[PDB]
Amino acid sequence: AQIKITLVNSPIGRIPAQRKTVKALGLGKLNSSVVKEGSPAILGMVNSISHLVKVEEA
RNA sequence: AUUGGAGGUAGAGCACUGUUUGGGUGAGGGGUCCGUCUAGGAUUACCAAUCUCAGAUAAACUCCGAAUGCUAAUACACAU
Repeated sequence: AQIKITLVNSPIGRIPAQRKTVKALGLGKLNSSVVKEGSPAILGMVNSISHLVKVEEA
């Protein structure tokens, strides 16, 4: 499963344990779809951070 | 993200320290009279000496015991 990564919310107004995670995925402005790394357990990014990104199978 | 530990916090029940509701349990301590060789046997009365059974009760209760988080290694992702 190879998944690209989207956005639904600005990072303003959340935990820095969300800020640095979005930073770790490295998107910058919104919905710059980082077409990368659908390997699991950094699916913990897409699932711990699941309030934020549509799972888009790249 | 997984594994590894650690912490007793919240919660709870009471396992101890505290407080406490009943019910049972009882010397005794104050009410007949026999009665001050003579003490008493007493009547019931408040607690009934504990303990027993349910009922709780808490920051300085904890036989327990989280979820969270913190840390170690590993994994993957990055760039510090």
